Amino acid sequence: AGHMFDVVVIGGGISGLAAAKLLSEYKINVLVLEARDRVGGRTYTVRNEHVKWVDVGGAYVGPTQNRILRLSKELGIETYKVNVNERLVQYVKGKTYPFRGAFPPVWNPLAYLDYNNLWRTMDEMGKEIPVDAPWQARHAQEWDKMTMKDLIDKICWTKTAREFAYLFVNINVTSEPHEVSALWFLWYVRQCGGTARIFSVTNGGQERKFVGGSGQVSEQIMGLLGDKVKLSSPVTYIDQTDDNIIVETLNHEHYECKYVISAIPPILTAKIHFKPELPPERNQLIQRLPMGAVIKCMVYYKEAFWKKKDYCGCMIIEDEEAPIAITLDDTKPDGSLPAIMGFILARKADRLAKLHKDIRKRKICELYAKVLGSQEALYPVHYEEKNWCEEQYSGGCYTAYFPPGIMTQYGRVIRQPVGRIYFAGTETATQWSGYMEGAVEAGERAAREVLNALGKVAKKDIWVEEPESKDVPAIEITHTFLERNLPSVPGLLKITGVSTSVA
Amino acid sequence: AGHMFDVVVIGGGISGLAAAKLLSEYKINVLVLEARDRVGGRTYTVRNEHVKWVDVGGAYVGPTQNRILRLSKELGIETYKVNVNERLVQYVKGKTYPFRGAFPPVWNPLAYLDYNNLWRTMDEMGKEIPVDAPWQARHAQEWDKMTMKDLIDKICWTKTAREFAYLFVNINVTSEPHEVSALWFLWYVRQCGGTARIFSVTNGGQERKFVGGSGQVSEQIMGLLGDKVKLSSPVTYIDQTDDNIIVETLNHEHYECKYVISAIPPILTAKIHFKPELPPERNQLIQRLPMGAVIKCMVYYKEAFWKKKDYCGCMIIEDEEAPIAITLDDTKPDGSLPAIMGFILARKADRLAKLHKDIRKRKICELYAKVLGSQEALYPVHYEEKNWCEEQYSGGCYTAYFPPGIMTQYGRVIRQPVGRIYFAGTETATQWSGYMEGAVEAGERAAREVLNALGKVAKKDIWVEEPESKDVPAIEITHTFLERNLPSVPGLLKITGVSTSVALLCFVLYK
Ligand SMILES: *[C]C1=C([C])[C]=C2C(=[C]1)N([C][C]([O])[C]([O])[C]([O])[C]OP([O])(=O)OP([O])(=O)O[C][C]1O[C](N3[C]=NC4=C3N=[C]N=C4[N])[C]([O])[C]1[O])C1=NC(=O)[N]C(=O)C1=N2C#C[C]N([C])[C][C][C]OC1=[C][C]=C(Cl)[C]=C1Cl
Ligand SMILES: *[C]C1=C([C])[C]=C2C(=[C]1)N([C][C]([O])[C]([O])[C]([O])[C]OP([O])(=O)OP([O])(=O)O[C][C]1O[C](N3[C]=NC4=C3N=[C]N=C4[N])[C]([O])[C]1[O])C1=NC(=O)[N]C(=O)C1=N2C#C[C]N([C])[C][C][C]OC1=[C][C]=C(Cl)[C]=C1Cl
Repeated sequence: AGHMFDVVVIGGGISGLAAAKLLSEYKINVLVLEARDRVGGRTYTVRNEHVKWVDVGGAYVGPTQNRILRLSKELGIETYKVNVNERLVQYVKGKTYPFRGAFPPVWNPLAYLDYNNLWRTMDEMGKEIPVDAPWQARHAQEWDKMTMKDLIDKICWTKTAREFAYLFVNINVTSEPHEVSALWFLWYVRQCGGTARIFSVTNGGQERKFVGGSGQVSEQIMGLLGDKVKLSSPVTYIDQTDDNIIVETLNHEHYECKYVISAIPPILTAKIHFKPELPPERNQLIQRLPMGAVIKCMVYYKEAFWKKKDYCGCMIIEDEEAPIAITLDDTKPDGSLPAIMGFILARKADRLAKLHKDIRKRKICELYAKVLGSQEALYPVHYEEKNWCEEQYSGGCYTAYFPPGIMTQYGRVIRQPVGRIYFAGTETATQWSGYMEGAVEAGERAAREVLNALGKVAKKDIWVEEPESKDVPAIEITHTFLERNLPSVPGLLKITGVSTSVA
Repeated sequence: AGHMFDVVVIGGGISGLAAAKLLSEYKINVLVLEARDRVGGRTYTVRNEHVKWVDVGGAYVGPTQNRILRLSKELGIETYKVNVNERLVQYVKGKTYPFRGAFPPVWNPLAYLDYNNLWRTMDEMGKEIPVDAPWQARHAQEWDKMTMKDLIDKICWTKTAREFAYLFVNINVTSEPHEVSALWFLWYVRQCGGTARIFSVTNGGQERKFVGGSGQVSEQIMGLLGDKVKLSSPVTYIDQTDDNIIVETLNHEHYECKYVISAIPPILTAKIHFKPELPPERNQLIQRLPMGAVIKCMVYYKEAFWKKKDYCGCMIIEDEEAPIAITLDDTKPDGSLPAIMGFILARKADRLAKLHKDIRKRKICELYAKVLGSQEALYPVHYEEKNWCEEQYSGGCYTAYFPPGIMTQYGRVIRQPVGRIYFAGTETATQWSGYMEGAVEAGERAAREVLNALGKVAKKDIWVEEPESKDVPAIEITHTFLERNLPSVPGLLKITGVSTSVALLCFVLYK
């Protein structure tokens, strides 16, 4: 039944459990309330005979995501490289264009320069931002007033390199470039390791998945806690005016504790009614950090027909109409159950959600067909999907995004405690915020904060550096001499003394 | 005790009660749950001996706000004109500049053109937007991707007319021009009756207040319901999968009903846990409609010293440092308790809130001093303030604002019902959304929707036009011939660029 504990953790997510774990290891009586009838939250592994196991939520891990990898291993969970042996393909206006490498290739000289200048510039601006304190950047104020679009259109002279920029935004933040803050975005990418890493599959965060499903990490870490993790128990009230903190749920349950760690998305923090009304700053901020929109879709075929054309599941579709933006081969390691994973992002997310499951499915197939070639794409065996906009206790999926003007006003708070209530959740991470590893950073960070508050941990050993995973080495990023110096579209015209004319 | 009712209304605000009222008048067993220990919500009249009565929240009403005026009167509440007999003043870079009229005057020719072009253009674009469906406008998609700043900087050539535009945004939406959607804003202003009305005091929505406090409207309409309005009962759960809708609060209470009307701010809708998880669209939208930031501040003096200089309380301060943006004479009708009402908006809101009450107060006085003149401004008798960012069950104050890209994606839902749950709240109004009158539009609209769902009201008589208040006539808006035609800064260059070809082409051929 409902009793008294030392620390009560709201959130059965990775970040939640991570904290719960660490806390138990310090022999602390911690309780963990989860609202869903399951655990893992934004990470969710669906199991049925048609697919065995599938990460319908969080799934990919990579090179610098040491924190998650470590915890993953400790829990006895394996990683498996994502298939990229074949060719990648870019679908632009006309048709499909095979290619190999990080980003697709651009052959128009001007575009090429603009395109390159883009990525390079975004990273240049990024270096100027404090990973742990975006709002502290030099040009911090000027930038946060600018929409990622504004910025993109201010540095892209090629309609090509520009639309591409947009997509990049869609793919990494599940939102439109005009919906988010340039300042924030620049940070998000930087906080992950620059454009290169955040996008690469061969050496990026999309390098590999978990054998058995990323979901397992939460499931596992729950078994180690067992008794101390109440499911279907949505926290709904936190009263911390007394010597003991009160915490009642929606099950009508009641629990008291000495400290609280919130391991749920900032925006969802509002599902809770706080006794001493939270401070303006927080109160105000908790209503400005929206969850992006995405529908993860896996289409299963009886055979990886794309391999027959030296094409790996990966496709980068740039075409208004098309439902999916990017895709990947989600076939199993043992070649079992070939399938293709694709994403429906931002604007498209809501648009396609207006259709019937079947129709949507079709649309997707019809697409994969044209992009690839063989109509073998029109005859799927099974189809699994997940629209995270529906989820009440998640809001959306690739974390929350900061809109224009918010980062530089109420941002300084995300991780700041509100008297005995500490904050976790990947949204408060510093490295890979938004990703699973990001969740861990926080889950633990918050945990240690509370431990320090109990005298068990020094104010120093609260923020701990992670040992580079020897199983997934952090191969440095090769930055070509050309890339480092090739002029920008404007740069080329300033070299060719071209600005004194009427084009 | 917690029983069964026909309709349960979440929200003891004006829009809430309005609905509750209308529903009772149709002999419907309706219940109204309010989270605060009081009623009126964003409208709140503070009472103490030092000020008798003061609207520390919503307060002004005007010419086209017929809905609120009507309900106000019916409840036996009077209105009193806002003082503007004296001179208004604009505080710019240098010092104070007296003036009379709607907007302050701009004397630099170019500025004047740009400045004028501004307002006119905002209204032109507005006319193109469907009051009841912003997202339906022609250039709807192009605009909603553009920040009100983006737009302002794209049509203002004068650093002057531009900074002014910003302020206008701050004052009307309690947010920064770069935080909100140009599309949305343009609508907000249009939905109120264009720039002219939304800002004017002499014939605008700031024409007059309620004698006794706007708060009274809710308080009153509560007495008519009495028993059927539970205070300190924050709704926390809504289960509507059964034949009867379940609704539990935070008091541990439980109520069942046939229909629900949500009369609370969109963003605050999330304080509730819904049984059948709301649809993506709504779910998604409910996390994108933030409440602006403002701190209403009244400073009381023993004498309206500003009247001694032919200055009425009104001041329009344009200067980064200065705490208050705009002010008004908040003295009482009978000259009793002279005082000045000022606002601390957007960025400034949070900044000043970091100070100690006393310090803030000082800063404000020090300002009023310089702006006006006499140091009599440094010796206040009493000071009352309210920072609405603090409020848990309100979020902020001049309603919610739509950020870039949201209106054209999830906007189409604000008023749309989610199975037996209908939506009220001023944020869903069509006329004066954000204002008290706006609240009423909705409160009733939603009410009728539910009545119609009960067969008591036709699908037609659901959206009812309001009879123009004969006590506060809707005087039309005079649009000068000059204003209607004077060229824009670009326009003047386009015209001159041709006066040049004409003068030099005519003369040269001659010699
Ligand atoms: C959704 C999603 C998707 C779809 C995908 C993905 C994701 C997502 N991710 C992310 C993750 O998942 C996250 O971050 C995590 O999970 C987080 O965690 P946390 O922090 O812990 O949180 P959560 O989970 O949310 O949880 C919470 C919890 O709690 C609860 N609650 C609430 N409220 C409440 C509660 N309880 C009580 N009470 C109350 N009130 C809930 O319910 C829960 O449980 C990810 N991540 C990572 O790491 N990875 C991955 O993979 C992922 N995924 C993704 C990504 C993507 N990216 C970005 C992009 C991609 C790209 O791709 C590419 C590239 C290149 C080329 Cl060429 C191609 C392609 Cl395709
Ligand atoms: C805050 C604010 C202020 C400060 C001011 C003002 C305002 C405000 N306003 C607004 C109003 O107030 C509003 O809109 C209303 O009130 C709304 O209503 P409704 O819709 O009903 O809502 P509410 O109230 O919020 O309520 C809700 C309720 O519910 C509850 N809850 C929540 N949640 C929950 C609950 N319960 C249970 N459960 C749950 N969950 C709450 O608590 C509540 O109770 C206004 N309006 C009008 O009409 N008027 C006025 O006056 C106002 N005010 C303002 C305005 C301003 N404007 C815009 C601008 C100004 C300008 O000025 C000038 C001009 C010219 C010259 Cl030369 C100078 C100057 Cl200074």
